[PDB]
Amino acid sequence: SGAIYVGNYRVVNRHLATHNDWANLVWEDSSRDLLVSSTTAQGCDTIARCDCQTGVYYCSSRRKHYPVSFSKPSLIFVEASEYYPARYQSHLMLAVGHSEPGDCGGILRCQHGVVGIVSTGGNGLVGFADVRDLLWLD
Ligand SMILES: NC(=O)[C@H]1CCCN(C(=O)[C@H]2SCCc3sccc32)C1
Ligand SMILES: [Zn+2]
Repeated sequence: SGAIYVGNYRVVNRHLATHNDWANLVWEDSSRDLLVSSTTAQGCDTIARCDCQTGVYYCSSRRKHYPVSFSKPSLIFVEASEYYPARYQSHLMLAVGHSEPGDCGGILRCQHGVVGIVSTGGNGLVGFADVRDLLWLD
């Protein structure tokens, strides 16, 4: 679990969005596994606007942060799950690092701010949904 809080927006994994997220919907994209809802309170986070390919992510299944080198956002095949059919997920970045189901929502950050959130993984890989191109979040 986890979310980004920036301005009057809350960014979450679309597959973990709540009834309240959907009732306050701003934008969603199944191909990216992202949903953004509106909030009444002002956020705590800053979004990176950069081309970093290294950073640090939070891994809830280890209660720890890990450094990672990650690929540029791209179209990657993701196997079927209970949440989605087999499909290509866009704007996804892969890295070698531990992840297991429950770690989705963990934040990836570089020196500039928040880069994205955990969205996929398995077998020593971790995938992050990029948010740096969503300029309107600011
Ligand atoms: N973006 C998606 O389509 C997700 C939806 C939830 C399931 N999923 C995962 O990758 C899970 S099952 C494999 C082990 C791990 S490790 C962190 C997540 C997962 C794909
Ligand atoms: Zn950066």
